[PDB]
Amino acid sequence: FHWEEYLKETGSISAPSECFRQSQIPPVNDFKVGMKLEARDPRNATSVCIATVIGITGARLRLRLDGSDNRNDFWRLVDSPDIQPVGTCEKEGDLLQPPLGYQSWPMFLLETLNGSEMASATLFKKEPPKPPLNNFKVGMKLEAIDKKNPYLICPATIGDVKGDEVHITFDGWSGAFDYWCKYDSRDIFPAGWCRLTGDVLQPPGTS
Repeated sequence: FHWEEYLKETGSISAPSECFRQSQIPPVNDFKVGMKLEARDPRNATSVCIATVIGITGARLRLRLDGSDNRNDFWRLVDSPDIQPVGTCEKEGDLLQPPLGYQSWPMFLLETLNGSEMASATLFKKEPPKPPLNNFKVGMKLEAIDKKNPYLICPATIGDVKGDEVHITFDGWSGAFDYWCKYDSRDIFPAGWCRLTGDVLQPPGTS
């Protein structure tokens, strides 16, 4: 896939990077499979749990909460506020929580981290600020995560704009998995993001 040729083919423009809540220069990802960190449970934002890096993909981490099975992994950018180095939870005066389905508690936390490599505090990058305005316009193209298959990023188009929300429509598909999101969502990126970060943009659908 090549954006320049695609934009020519579809007679469209890509949304300028200034529209997204993503750093102009993508954050580098130096995490390694197996590293330990702390992550807010995707089910409960008020709960922080010990997590392990299951995989690396572009500027993102495939994560799993220690103590749970491998069916609910989630993906987070290295500059996501949902992740932090081990010890942050306690430093902020809170207590680590068990993940859903978990099966003493203090000892588990000890054993699950013992001898493990903790992701360095420097690997967690600064969260990009929210753009002051929603400058997305109907017709602009971008790269968006398929929320039903998060490991995939696909070419999309802004189908509509209302207030602080934008309608993400996936090119080539029949709206099967399109979705609305805030303009400052961390799940959308400017054209060329996958190429810069070493990920792969899925080809558009065939319809």
